[PDB]
Amino acid sequence: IPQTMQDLDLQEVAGTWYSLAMAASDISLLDSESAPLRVYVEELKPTPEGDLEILLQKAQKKIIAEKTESPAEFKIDALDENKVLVLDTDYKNYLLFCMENAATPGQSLACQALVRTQMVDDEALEKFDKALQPLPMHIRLSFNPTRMA
Amino acid sequence: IPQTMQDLDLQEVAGTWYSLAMAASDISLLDSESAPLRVYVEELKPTPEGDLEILLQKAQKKIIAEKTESPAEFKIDALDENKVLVLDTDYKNYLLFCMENAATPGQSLACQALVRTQMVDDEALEKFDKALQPLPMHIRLSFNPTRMA
Repeated sequence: IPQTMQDLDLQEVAGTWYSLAMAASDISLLDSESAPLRVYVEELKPTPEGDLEILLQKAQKKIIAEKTESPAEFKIDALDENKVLVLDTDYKNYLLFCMENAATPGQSLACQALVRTQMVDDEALEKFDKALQPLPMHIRLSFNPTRMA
Repeated sequence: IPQTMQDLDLQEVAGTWYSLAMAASDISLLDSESAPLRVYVEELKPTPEGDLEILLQKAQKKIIAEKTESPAEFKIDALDENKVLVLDTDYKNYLLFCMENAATPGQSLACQALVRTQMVDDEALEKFDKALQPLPMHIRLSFNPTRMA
């Protein structure tokens, strides 16, 4: 399991994001545009309470991630996953997160690199690959954010 | 455009191989088991003349790669590709190659890491990623060689 960010300022992740890259432990989770975890993030909507709404494109999808005692871990109930982990962000340019089913990570771990603009950002990708370096990924995809936007 | 091995001893690549990892410039080339370049190498069969027969599983497939003046470049007429390039090998453990359509690389470049045993070999994977590092890949897959075998 990836380590989560210390000192996440949750309200600062608000607004528009684009999915630049995705990676997963199981090829089947990401392998076509209709694969279960091929979801493209369009907005992060933190709530006054400290929870995190995630709006996605597949068709639109709305996932609410409920806060926990760890500022960077959230609970969900969607996509056959139950946890969202924020690995790292600088709020203004890139954000890295993963989703897993905490009771079966090896069939469920899927991570993304999100960016604030429709540009490919090679530094965000380097940070994404370093984050994934010890994780057991079998598919990694990178996108031109323009296409889905 | 990846560079090819100097001093390829072609006859030494003969015999059984397994596809450990695949990567491609276009996601669609590799994205399902029925993707055009999702082909699993089972044997490399060099010919007396210096050409290179490649046996693959999708269903079996036989590709004959014809020699050129470059010992590590071959010509093919299959999978909508026309060139096979041997990037690096040590004959006894791992081999890296790419196929491309020399007239449209960005839509066709697909590379693999092959291994001699049904084991995951993390060093062959590191060499494969290093070979890929400046190439424009958008999908990378890695396999347990046991499965297809």
